[PDB]
Amino acid sequence: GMKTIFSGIQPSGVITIGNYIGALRQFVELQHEYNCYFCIVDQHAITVWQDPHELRQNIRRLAALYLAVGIDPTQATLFIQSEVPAHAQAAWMLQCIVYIGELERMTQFKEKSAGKEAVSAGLLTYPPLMAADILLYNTDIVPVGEDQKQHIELTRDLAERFNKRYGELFTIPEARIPKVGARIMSLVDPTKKMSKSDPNPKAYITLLDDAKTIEKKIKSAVTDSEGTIRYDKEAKPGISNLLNIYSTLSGQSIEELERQYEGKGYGVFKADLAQVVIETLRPIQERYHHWMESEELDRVLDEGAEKANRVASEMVRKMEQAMGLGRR
Amino acid sequence: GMKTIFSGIQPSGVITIGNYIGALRQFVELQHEYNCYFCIVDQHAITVWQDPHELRQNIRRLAALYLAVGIDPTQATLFIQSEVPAHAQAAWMLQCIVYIGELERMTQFKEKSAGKEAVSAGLLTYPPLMAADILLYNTDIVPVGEDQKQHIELTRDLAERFNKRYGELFTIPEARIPKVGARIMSLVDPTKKMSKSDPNPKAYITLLDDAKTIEKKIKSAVTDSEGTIRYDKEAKPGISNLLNIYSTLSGQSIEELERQYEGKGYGVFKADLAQVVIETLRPIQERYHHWMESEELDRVLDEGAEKANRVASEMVRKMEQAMGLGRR
Ligand SMILES: Nc1ncnc2c1ncn2[C@@H]1O[C@H](COP(=O)(O)OP(=O)(O)OP(=O)(O)O)[C@@H](O)[C@H]1O
Ligand SMILES: Nc1ncnc2c1ncn2[C@@H]1O[C@H](COP(=O)(O)OP(=O)(O)OP(=O)(O)O)[C@@H](O)[C@H]1O
Ligand SMILES: CNC1=NC(=O)[C@H]([C@H](C)c2c[nH]c3ccccc23)O1
Ligand SMILES: CNC1=NC(=O)[C@H]([C@H](C)c2c[nH]c3ccccc23)O1
Ligand SMILES: [Mg+2]
Ligand SMILES: [Mg+2]
Repeated sequence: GMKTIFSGIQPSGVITIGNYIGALRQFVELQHEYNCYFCIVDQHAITVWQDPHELRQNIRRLAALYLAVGIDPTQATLFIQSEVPAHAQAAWMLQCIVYIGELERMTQFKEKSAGKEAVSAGLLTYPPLMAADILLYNTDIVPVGEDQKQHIELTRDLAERFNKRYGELFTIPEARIPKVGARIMSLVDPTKKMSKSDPNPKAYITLLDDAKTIEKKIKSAVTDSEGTIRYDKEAKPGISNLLNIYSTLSGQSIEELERQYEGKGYGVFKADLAQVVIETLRPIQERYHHWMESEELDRVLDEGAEKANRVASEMVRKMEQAMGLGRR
Repeated sequence: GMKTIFSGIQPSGVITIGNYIGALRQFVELQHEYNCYFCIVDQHAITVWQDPHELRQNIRRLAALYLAVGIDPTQATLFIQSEVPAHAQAAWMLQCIVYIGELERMTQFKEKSAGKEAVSAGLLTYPPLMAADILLYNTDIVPVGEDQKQHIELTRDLAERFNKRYGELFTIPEARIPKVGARIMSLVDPTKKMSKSDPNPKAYITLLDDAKTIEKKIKSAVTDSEGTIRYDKEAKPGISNLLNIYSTLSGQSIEELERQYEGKGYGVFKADLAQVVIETLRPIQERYHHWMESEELDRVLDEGAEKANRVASEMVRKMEQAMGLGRR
């Protein structure tokens, strides 16, 4: 049969052009060639503080945006993580498989915890939850951005450990990281990736930003003083990132854009890029407002959770049977 | 209405006279005065390696022993933890509430991990699972042995944190630790508690040990060379522990036993204690074999899980609503 895809996005804010370019844009292509599960992973979002009203709102917005960008609910399964208890069940079992040392050495943990104050346990232990998200659906392929590469590697290790300790049950999944746009950088700090939970809203463009806002954010994007538009990731990380965004959203190659802007300044380059982004987001936002106004949004998520529960609950039964939990 | 009790025992082996004296014996009394939930916590057991066949077997044996000691399934709710998904769901939410530092400072973790080799994450993170076990049922009272005192204190902290961060939802539970027998000591190392997962079977007496075996284990119990039977926890921890077991199982006070064995040796004292233990276990074992032979054991657990799911799933809904997970 068809190979299986699973991917998740946190409702920790409104998704960014980084999320779009790095992941969501490819979901829309993949849905026709694979058995696809695309998840709103709200249990991942609460690994740090979320205002309850904002979280509820962002869950619905993410669902609407999934559909607005062109995911077809008849070709892919769209659902909310917490509405499928199997994810928490399998997460616990995999927490008993993973070693503490493996979690502590994770790059993303050591980064998000540096400055600690106090760190929730969830921030340390979300990787086995992610592994459960993937392994529950006998997933073959996991489309993600570059920053999730190590997490997929851990998932593969956990799957193999379980398989050899108890018996062959899990498919060993493989990451699919796009050749371009797998790490869109922050607009205000071109050495960090763009993150939808950045405390500085200028760092990112959300798919729901209006024209004025996008113009402002691109205008204030950090650049060098050299005044020349060419790609150089080491010497010109800001302009390089903007070129990468321009390129993947316009269809023009970086090399083509360099020529188009030969003898031109950053001012006109930024003004142009803003409009490219705006025109890209325009049809997305129109369809988004449609979904936010309808009961059909809830019906899609209802049906998706129904489907996901049937598949995931069966895998939980098999996992329990392998470990000896519960009863025959 | 009636106040609510919750307590759990791991199917990590066959329960001991330590488990009996410290917890299970009091369950049988409490069931008539309170709304009681008594749980076979198999998700706790897998925080360390369990052979799947042994685990399945120990789950059933624990259920049978719960009933054999006199727990009435019409007066208390008896169920298996993994058959109620709400425990894993609530555990994850509480993992996002607890801080890593709080888990690392737990005495039981620092002890069970010293020697580390490799430590499962579950061994670090089972306290929030325990907190979920308790808080899901609006529990007022938690009957446990001394070693779980710090865990109940953490549970109270987590409940308060949730209540003040989101809104009053949880009852703040209170530990009930018996005045006598809250920490029965190992037979081979009187400075450690008796534990059903001890690698040395001589350390404990299980409720299923036969007469020959009990005689052997009591005979080899570590004692001093002083040859006098009197209670002195510091100077005579072995004989003191044996006196404590003799006392709580026979009904005689320690002071009475000291007199009864004045001018007597450890040999006759140990031979007598063995028979006291044997006669205590005799009716328990008879009823145990009855339950292991019947389909009614499964029917009891079916009904218990049904009841527990109704109560716990509703609390999960309230927790999710408070945190903003899922949908309205
Ligand atoms: N700058 C980026 N470029 C490309 N892909 C990204 C970027 N940031 C995140 N992603 C991808 O989008 C996905 C969803 O991740 P996530 O929901 O964590 O978004 P995020 O922006 O990192 O939010 P948060 O700041 O809350 O971590 C993952 O597949 C991840 O690889
Ligand atoms: N020596 C003991 N004396 C009194 N109570 C005990 C003793 N050991 C455990 N308990 C109690 O019995 C309970 C069930 O605990 P648990 O299932 O962890 O048993 P355990 O013997 O500690 O097993 P393990 O060795 O797997 O930890 C708890 O309420 C605990 O306080
Ligand atoms: C904080 N949790 C988290 N950050 C991430 O980037 C991952 C993502 C969002 C994720 C969770 N489950 C997944 C399954 C497949 C692909 C990505 C994810 O989780
Ligand atoms: C390793 N897990 C663990 N050890 C313990 O002693 C506790 C006990 C068994 C426990 C788990 N949930 C509970 C709820 C109420 C009373 C005791 C427990 O858990
Ligand atoms: Mg992220
Ligand atoms: Mg214990």
